[PDB]
Amino acid sequence: GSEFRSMTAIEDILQITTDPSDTRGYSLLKSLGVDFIDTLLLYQLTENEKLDKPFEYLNDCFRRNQQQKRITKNKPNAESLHSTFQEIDRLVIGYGVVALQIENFCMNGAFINYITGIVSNVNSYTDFLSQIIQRAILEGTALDLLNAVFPTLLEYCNKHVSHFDLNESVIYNNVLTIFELFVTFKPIAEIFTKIDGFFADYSCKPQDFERKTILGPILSLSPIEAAVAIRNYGDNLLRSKQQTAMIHESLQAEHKVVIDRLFFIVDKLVRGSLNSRTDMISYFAHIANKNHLRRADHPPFKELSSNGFMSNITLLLVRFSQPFLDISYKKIDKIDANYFNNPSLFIDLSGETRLNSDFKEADAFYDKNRKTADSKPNFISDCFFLTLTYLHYGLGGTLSFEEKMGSEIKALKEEIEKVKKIAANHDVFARFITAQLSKMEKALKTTESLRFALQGFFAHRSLQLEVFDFICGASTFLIRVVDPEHEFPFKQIKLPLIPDQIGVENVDNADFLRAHAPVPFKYYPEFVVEGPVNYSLYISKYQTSPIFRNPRLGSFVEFTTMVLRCPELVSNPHLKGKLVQLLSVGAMPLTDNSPGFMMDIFEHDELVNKNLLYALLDFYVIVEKTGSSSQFYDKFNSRYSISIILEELYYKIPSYKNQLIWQSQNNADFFVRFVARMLNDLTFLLDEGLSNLAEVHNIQNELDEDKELQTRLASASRQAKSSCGLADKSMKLFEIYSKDIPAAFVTPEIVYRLASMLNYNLESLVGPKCGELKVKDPQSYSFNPKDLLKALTTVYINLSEQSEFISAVAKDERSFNRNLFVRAVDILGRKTGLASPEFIEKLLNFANKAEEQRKADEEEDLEYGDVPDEFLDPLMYTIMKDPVILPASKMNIDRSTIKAHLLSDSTDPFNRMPLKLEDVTPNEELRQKILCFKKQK
Repeated sequence: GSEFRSMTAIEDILQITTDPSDTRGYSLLKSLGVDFIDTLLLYQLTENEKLDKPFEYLNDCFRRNQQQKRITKNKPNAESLHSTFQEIDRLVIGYGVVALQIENFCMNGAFINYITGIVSNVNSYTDFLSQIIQRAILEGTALDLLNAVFPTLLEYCNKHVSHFDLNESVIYNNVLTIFELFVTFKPIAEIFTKIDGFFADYSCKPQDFERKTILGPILSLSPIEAAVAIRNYGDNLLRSKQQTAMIHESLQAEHKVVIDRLFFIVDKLVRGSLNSRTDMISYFAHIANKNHLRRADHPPFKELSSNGFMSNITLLLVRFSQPFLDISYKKIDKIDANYFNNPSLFIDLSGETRLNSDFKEADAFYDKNRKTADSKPNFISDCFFLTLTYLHYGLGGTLSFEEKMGSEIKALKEEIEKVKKIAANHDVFARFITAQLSKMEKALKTTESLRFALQGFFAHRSLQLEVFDFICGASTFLIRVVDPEHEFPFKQIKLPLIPDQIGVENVDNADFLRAHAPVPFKYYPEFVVEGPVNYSLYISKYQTSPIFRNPRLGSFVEFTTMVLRCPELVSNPHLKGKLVQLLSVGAMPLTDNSPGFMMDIFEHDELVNKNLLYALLDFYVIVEKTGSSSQFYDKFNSRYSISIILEELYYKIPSYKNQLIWQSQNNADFFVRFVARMLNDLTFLLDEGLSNLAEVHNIQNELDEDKELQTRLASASRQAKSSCGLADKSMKLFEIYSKDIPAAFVTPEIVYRLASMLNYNLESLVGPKCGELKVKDPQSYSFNPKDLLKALTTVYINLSEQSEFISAVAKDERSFNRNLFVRAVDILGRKTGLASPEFIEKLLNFANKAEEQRKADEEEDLEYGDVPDEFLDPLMYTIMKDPVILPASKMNIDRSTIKAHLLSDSTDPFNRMPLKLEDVTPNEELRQKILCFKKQK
């Protein structure tokens, strides 16, 4: 009849009949109408041993029932078919839910098998699952649905695949699909973080975070995973830049999609509920808290999370932050500056060096804040600071890992070549050496493959741009934390924060500065500044650096300049050393000889151009008083950098050239402090650069204990290139500067020392000291003797019409001899870079005027020079009667003279230090000779 059309439709949907003779492969059951289909089902699922895939079945049913409809509605007869089509949907989905809720309610297979099927062809369980989910939430039970499909998805990703990575294109892509599908339902999102095993096992090792944790496997999908790296590049490491660049574009494309989907998933979880996003922060916090050694010198790699894993989480956190740090800076208040005021609840700051303070101080500062709430985890700002801690330990850890690769590869190739030369006679030894060699080759492949993979990741513009932008945004935020009246970047900031030390000549400001450092900023963890700098100096080597002409550079260049301007902000000089090195990268002229990419900001950025020059000159001096256990060559590398910036700022930006000159006239004490250090260093630089250079030969010599004999030669040549380098760059500054302000270089405290330094180096450059040196390839160590001799002589010439200077050069007994200038011309007449002969002529004029004056004094003495100089008063020039030793300068002077000087001045005539005619210790011993002389003769 028609109550038949029902029993018939139930047959073709559930594929099961009752007549032992059916013309179709329907299951026969053995042991009503539509109240009988619940019974039919419970059987197919708990009795029929022929059903190995209960779930794949329930889905095919649901799948056919939904087709019976797509054709039953296109007919006039379609009514009693609704009474049934409905009870199907009620029990197919209703059971589909028990399948994924009760471990083994089915006859064949368990959770693992069903979700394995789902993962295989996911687009076919999409509708059914969707319905199973809705069912779950409406009926209450949903956590149970999750505790069945996700811990399982984890076991599947770990044990039922060979490797869950970017190579299993279908499997990972489908596993993400079931994450999205499942998490786009908000009632799930607000509960997701409760799933068994969503957190680390409190005994779980950091390498397993991305393995035994729910979000583990998918957060790791990335192209900088060894497996992917060798599959894609280890394939042919000899391919061309074109083909290489090809696979890079490809992998980049794939990664952009995976982090976009990765974000999508965690964003839904963050929006789920305060309890969820808080849990998301805890999860990420714990991962970071236990991966600090990722940033160690020799990281225990197999005991730490993967670079892919940590790098992705960084890109993610950089996105949850993008909103607060957009160029309008309107939301910049949601980030609590006092974040570090109370003990932390997530990021573990124990053992974290702070900007300008220490443990006792930070711990104590916690107490001065007892009366405020401890647990007030503002998400917005936990996210921000977690991003910074990840920028350091995650991205920072990854970037350092690749920077060291070239040097690793060199060493490996050398090692295998050594091993390759061994001749193993005995079969067991021959088999041994081959294994040794084999393992080394495998290591090499892994590294070269990884190097390409990693290179394609930092060269992935789109992604790196999100990172630097975060940095620039974070910069602006930190400036506001320093700014007394926290209002930057709305209301500008006034530097210096505390008046500059006119009296900077005191006991290590170290303690004074720390005491006057900004109340909140001083307690901030150091990584907040190291992270941005390390990354920035790093990606700067990339053709696609995000930093290049990025419209937000100013925000960073400002923060940098501020730190370099107020010594109390960050105490670590090694750190500020990096900052000054970055600035030098943005000063270097493009090969188009056009201004560095940072030159424009240097010139027009209000904050920058007002404090840059001063900061550089003050820091040039401040690094001297430092170093920390052979962190000795930092002060010189920091100066090499400052020099570069100084040389360029002077050539290309009148604005700065003016400030220099100004500084020298309106603040000579400060400008002299600077040139004085540049002067001192120049007395020995060329000397040791020359000595380290002699060694980089005494070592290449014994090369017809090597291991350390070679690390010694590599330390020697580095100190050479570093010394000859600063030498050349410092002479250029004396040349350049003397041309416009010769007066500044003839002040009493600089002139005599300046003359002696010049004659001394001139002696080196013109004689055997440089003339016998036989270095491999000069240029490699920044050693251009002839170019340096030119900057030297040009300096003489820029000062030659300064009486005091020519006088000094003439009186320098130690190393002045006109002949030196002679052969200086003669050997400047070798390579043609001598702006001569008008130069070679200007030089000889000086060389003679000096010789003139020299003889004038040698005779002036011989004739009217009886009374030995030590018996003469320094200010009255008469013979001394009551010799007395000043104590502040050890200068001898007549009782009468100081006594008479004192009447209107209680300072020492020479070195301006207070005193009283009492502190003046008489000098009898002297007045002794002053008699047997004043009498004898």
